[PDB]
Amino acid sequence: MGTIDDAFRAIERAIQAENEGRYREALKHFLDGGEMIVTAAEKEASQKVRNLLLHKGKEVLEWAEHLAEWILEH
Repeated sequence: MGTIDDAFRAIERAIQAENEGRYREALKHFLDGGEMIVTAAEKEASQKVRNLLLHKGKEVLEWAEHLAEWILEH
């Protein structure tokens, strides 16, 4: 498809894996999307959502890695 939403939908396969492999490098792909939400905030300024786009971006980025690593923690 080619959309940010895909990254969040694919995250399920990362945790569902429950193993140690390419899943580690797969996360890198998600981190790339994080810049998509930032660019929108940077290009802007006088936007109420711009504040949420960044806050939510820096969060989901650290969160996605938390659950993604869970596989190893298992």
